[PDB]
Amino acid sequence: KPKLLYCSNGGHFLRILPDGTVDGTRDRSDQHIQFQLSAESVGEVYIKSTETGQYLAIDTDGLVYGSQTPNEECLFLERLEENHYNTYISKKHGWYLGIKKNGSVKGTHYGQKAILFLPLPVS
Repeated sequence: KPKLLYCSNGGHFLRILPDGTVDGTRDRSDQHIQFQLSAESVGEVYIKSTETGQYLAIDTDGLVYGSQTPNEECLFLERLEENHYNTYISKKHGWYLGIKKNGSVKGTHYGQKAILFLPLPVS
């Protein structure tokens, strides 16, 4: 069951374009906003594009990008927050996935609205 990942901050859906660029879009008719949250172990997920097969990754500097292989920085810890939203933290670096109000996506610290996502199963 594929999911949209909707960020409540600026109301953007997480998107990974086929060139590896990651951003947020408000357009839910976009073909690159569906993801499989493949589990590695309890509470750990990959964020994998259903359209392109790419894996979401965050580097040491907080740059968020799409990788064609699951590399050493593609694994996230998924946490249900008491506010009904989920957060996704980089297991390797400790950056939270966040989408800013302008739709840019980058590594974020806890406490910012950018880190809250609602996974929305498709169909």
